[PDB]
This record gives sequence, C-alpha cells and structure tokens, in this order.
Amino acid sequence: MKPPQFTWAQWFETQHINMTSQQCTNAMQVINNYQRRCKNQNTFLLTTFANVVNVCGNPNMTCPSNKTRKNCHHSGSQVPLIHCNLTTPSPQNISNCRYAQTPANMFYIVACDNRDQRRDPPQYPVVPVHLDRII
Repeated sequence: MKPPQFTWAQWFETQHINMTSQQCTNAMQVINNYQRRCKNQNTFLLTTFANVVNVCGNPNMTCPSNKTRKNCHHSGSQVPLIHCNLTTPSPQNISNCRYAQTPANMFYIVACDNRDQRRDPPQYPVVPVHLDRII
C-alpha cells in the first residue's frame, strides 16, 4: 500500500527506482517507514525514471500478475537490479529489520497509466505505476 502523499508514479519511483543506498537494509528503511511494516521483498531497478517511462511506450501486453490487465509493457532489454529479501523481521521498531541483497540483470514488466491529474508533473502524461514482474 502507499502513503497518501504519493501518486502511484511517485510511489513506484520510491519503491523501485530511487534506491537511497546500495545496501538493502538501508534502502528498505525508506519503504518500510512509509508503509509502516517491513516489506518481505522488493526489487530496485538500476535504471532511470525516464527509461521506465519510455518502456511504457513499448507495445501493451497482458500483465503476468493479472490476466485481466492489458496495461503492461516489457522492458525490451535487460537492466541491472537488486532484489531485497527480508532476513530479520523485527516486529515492532521496523527500523531494525535487516535484508539480504541479490544483484542481477533481468528484463522487467511494468504497468503504466495516465498520470495523476492533480499531483503528477505534466512532463510525463504516461507513467509507470506498478512493477509486475522481472525475468
């Protein structure tokens, strides 16, 4: 789920593009502090936001996660990424959660939609709103 101050595009960027630290334990604190829980796993794509926006321009395809959605797009080429896996749950005090990190180069499939009319900058009419899968 996402905090109210974020549009879906901004949340996607916060969760899958802006890895604030090359260490998962540190990077995940941002996501976990916003969601109020330690997310079990999360993928950070080592690519730019502009690159993902352009992927939204690739042919539409059915989303692997939802057989009923046709707003997904395949990256075309592979990108470096880091997958974070929770290793230390820390029930309360989510800032004590620790993660493992797995580096890899994979293709990704993103779901894109029209920008949030009121909060997303007009610069990008179409934006990624969900990471559906990495291959």
